[PDB]
Amino acid sequence: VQVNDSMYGFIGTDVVLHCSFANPLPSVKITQVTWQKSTNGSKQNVAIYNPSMGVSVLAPYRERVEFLRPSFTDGTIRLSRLELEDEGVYICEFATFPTGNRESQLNLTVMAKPTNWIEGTQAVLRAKKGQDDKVLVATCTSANGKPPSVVSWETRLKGEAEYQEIRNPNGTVTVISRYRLVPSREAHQQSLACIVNYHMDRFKESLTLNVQYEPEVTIEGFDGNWYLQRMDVKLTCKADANPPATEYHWTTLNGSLPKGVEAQNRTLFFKGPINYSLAGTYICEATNPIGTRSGQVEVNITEA
Amino acid sequence: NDSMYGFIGTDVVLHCSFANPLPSVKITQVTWQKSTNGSKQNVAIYNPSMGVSVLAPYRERVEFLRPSFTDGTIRLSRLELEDEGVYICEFATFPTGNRESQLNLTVMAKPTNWIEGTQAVLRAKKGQDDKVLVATCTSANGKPPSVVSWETRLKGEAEYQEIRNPNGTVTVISRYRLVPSREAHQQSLACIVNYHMDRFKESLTLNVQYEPEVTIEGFDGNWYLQRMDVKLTCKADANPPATEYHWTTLNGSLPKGVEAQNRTLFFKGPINYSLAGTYICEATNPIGTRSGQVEVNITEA
Repeated sequence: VQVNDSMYGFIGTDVVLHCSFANPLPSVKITQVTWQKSTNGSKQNVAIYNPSMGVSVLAPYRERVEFLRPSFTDGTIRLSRLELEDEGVYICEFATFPTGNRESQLNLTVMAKPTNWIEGTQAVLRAKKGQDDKVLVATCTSANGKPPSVVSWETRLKGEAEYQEIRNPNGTVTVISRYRLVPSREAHQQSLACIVNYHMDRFKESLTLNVQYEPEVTIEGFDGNWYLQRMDVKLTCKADANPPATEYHWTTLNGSLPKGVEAQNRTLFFKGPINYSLAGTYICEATNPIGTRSGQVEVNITEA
Repeated sequence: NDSMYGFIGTDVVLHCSFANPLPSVKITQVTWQKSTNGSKQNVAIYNPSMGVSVLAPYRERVEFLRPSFTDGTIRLSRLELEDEGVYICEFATFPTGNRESQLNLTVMAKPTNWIEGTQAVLRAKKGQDDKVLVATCTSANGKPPSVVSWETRLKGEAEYQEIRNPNGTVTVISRYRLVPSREAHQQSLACIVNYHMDRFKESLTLNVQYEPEVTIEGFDGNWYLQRMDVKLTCKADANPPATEYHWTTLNGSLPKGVEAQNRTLFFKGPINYSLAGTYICEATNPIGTRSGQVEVNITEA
């Protein structure tokens, strides 16, 4: 807010801090050029150039700071292998005689690319008719970023995202987003993508939900013409269920399974000539670990 | 963390020295700058190899006491308000870099004090519930502000006003108001201003005009049958003084023969069992008229 000059560089990288003495006169003799850092209400010395005694660099900076082209007018330095603790205000001061000192300051901000990942829930997801609880389904994390990234979601699911930002000791910020929804049949196998944006980079990872649900039964095998005397036709029970259906049981809307119709393993075979007596509604009851549910087909018997 | 205070016009010494001069460490230059605030301007420089340099506008006001590898102490002369600020003294050294010390300079000003009463003619009057201005105490161009207060047995309201002037000083003005009364007359009113343990004091004496308050004296417990030659005297407390005195009784008439010469009421010679009664003097003044009474007893005793 007091400084008009700001530098930014990523952890690990080098930045060039500039300082020049604008308007040299024959009168002004430049006595010494001093870089200092302040975190604020410390000033501490960084590097010095004296035209007559040479260059000094103080620790911690002994291997990381060096003047580019030391001169009566130039005290530009390079700071290498940038570290988070390098953040601060850097002051460059030209000591001159008899004209006094001149200084210029700048801000150094150190940036860090975050580490991003999506991880799904470790629970099993059940669609139950009872619970209307919003359950955790995926977590997207952007850790150790600086400045903080922006997290968001891309999905067709109707759910709720919570956000949490944590300032770490080192000044980086971890962003966490939790996606919660109420598990339903329509949610199964739906894609859920986590998007993370940092200084215009774009991370994206996807999950596919796995939601358990009780069976949704349909019966296939009845075409238009189950005409009289026709033989060897059958119905198959299609149980849409997660996990898959374990047991099957056939029955009719007019009592138990008749003679001339026997059930094995989810297909109902009608052995022998067809007759009017077999017309009716046939039912299949499929069972999985979640529950039992049923489906039917109206079977009318033709004459062709 | 280090603060200096000096008065306008005086000289102050701003100390700077280098604690632990060390074999390695070569002092390159010594520099004073004044920061007013967020700005650093150069004040004086001492370079061992090149000498001393004082910069405008200080050439005639600043000098190093004893320039040296380790002492940069200066004297700032003829202090002015505009000298307030933070002074930084920096030792440039090699190869250890710069070492600096700061101090705050606060410039002080002793205020100028005085009191003045109203030009108005303070006049007591029944029914006037209104407080009127009677003295103004001023402590002008002080810094920091002084503290103004009154010392009187009057029971009035003092208001205070504090004005921050462009130059940074502060004028303090106190106005003392009261409802004018007979008792307030001739009472002293003293403003007192305390500045840095100095105590200034200046007094006024109120002049309040009032309608007369009448008293009648000359009366004696025992008054004979036939005592001689006996007087009553009407002392009227008034300001300005009463100019007219008129006598009467509570039953209208002045019993012959009682002669009135003003503000004395002589009875010749014989007294009797008449000469009963209430006696009244009516005093008048530019305010005023008002009266007093006496119950007069006479027996053989």
